[PDB]
Amino acid sequence: ILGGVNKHSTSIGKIWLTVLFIFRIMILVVAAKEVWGDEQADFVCNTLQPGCKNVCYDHYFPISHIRLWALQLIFVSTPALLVAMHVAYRRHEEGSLWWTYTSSIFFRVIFEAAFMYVFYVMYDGFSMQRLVKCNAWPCPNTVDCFVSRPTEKTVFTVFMIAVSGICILLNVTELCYLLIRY
Amino acid sequence: MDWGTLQTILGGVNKHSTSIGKIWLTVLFIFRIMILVVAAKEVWGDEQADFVCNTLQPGCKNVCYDHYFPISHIRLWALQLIFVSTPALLVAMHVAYSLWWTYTSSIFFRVIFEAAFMYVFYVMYDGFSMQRLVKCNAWPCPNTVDCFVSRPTEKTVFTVFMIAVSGICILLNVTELCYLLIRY
Repeated sequence: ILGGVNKHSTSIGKIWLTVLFIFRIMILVVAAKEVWGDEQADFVCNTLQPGCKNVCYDHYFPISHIRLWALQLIFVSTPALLVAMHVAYRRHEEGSLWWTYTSSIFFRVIFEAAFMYVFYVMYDGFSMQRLVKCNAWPCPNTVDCFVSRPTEKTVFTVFMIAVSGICILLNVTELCYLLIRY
Repeated sequence: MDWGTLQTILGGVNKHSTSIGKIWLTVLFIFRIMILVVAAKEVWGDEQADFVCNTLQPGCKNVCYDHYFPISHIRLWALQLIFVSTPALLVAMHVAYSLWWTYTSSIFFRVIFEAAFMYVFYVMYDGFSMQRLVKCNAWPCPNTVDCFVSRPTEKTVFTVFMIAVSGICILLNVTELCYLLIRY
């Protein structure tokens, strides 16, 4: 599958963009996915009120980090895989394939940028906190809850953000490398 | 979870397809499978393990969970994917065994199954949003008991994501039915 999608790309596009992509999948799969294994099993709150743990966890983690990265990988992997099927049919029966290529890299720079924005606005930066204060119903006045493995989750969050930020620059520079060609 | 030769099956069905059916229907179908497999199937991992009810009555948790979740979301989507994938696979084997009627009827079922399953989601779960609190009063529970769902917000995100994709697959199938209809 990788060999099929590796073709039809420029020097940076054929090599650097596709090694960074497979780089993120390995980090997500073999290492990170079991850091978040017990995100709720080890959430601890200092209270006796039933149901306070369920609402406090759900209020502070509306969607887990590893499932934002899983969604992001799918969205940026689809425009490239869709090009391979689309052009083959059009050839099975310059400007034509030029449009279907400059547009594909235009979607990837959007999906990467959009997902990075969601991380910042939803989680208030890129560092996770040891202690969260929660006051949603049915919890009494204010409750202290403690996160599981805050330090190890920061390391992978920073690592994933930096790699995605590089992929934006690689996509941008290939556009300019192609734009000045006219 | 793992594929042995699953690329070959989708590769074989990739050929022998029309303009829209070859790409967009096949892309959106492999889209839903990935969401169901790699991401969603562990949001629902502890649906009953983290159900919490505010009572001391033995058995109240079992009957209150079963009353509000007669069938889980991830197993409604699993059944839906099987039903809409069978007319396509059946045609491939039946042809490899008048092709107009086999193809046209195949997509007509696909519309019916997707519309039917979306209807079940709405009526049985009362919209596409999941609540933090459920009030239950079935026997043996006393007068009325508060119970709390696990991860209501994340289950709402994937519900909206799956419904939206299914709605697009309906429009793609409908417009294909028009092109074949015009061809007469």
